[PDB]
Amino acid sequence: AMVPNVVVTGLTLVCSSAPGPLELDLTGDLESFKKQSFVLKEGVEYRIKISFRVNREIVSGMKYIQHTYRKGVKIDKTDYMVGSYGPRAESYSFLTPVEEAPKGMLARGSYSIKSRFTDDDKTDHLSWEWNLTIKKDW
Repeated sequence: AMVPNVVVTGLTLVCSSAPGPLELDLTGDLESFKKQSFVLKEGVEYRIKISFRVNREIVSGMKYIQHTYRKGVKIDKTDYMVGSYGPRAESYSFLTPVEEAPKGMLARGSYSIKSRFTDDDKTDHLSWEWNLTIKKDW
């Protein structure tokens, strides 16, 4: 502090067919997201974008982890290797591969995501929880 070396600042669902913005400001109140949700139309393509800042020194083996739950039941875990980053003025962005929202009536509904940004020292750069609601339409 009071400027940390690593600051995780945002999550964006990058989705060209979405009618509005799908952004979590991660510098604010993280708890607020648990009673909120991003709506995605079933079957649409999107990426998850993590925005973060490195301010003073090199960090190795940065890693993004998402655990997906449905009705409080864990259904999946995915780990994404972000890499080694040096300090820079401009924020960095990490994009996951393109994936598709679930599709079909049985796969619709609400999902919760537990996200974590870490490194090879297992530093908790940020941990947060957010929701996805899969719908027939926007």
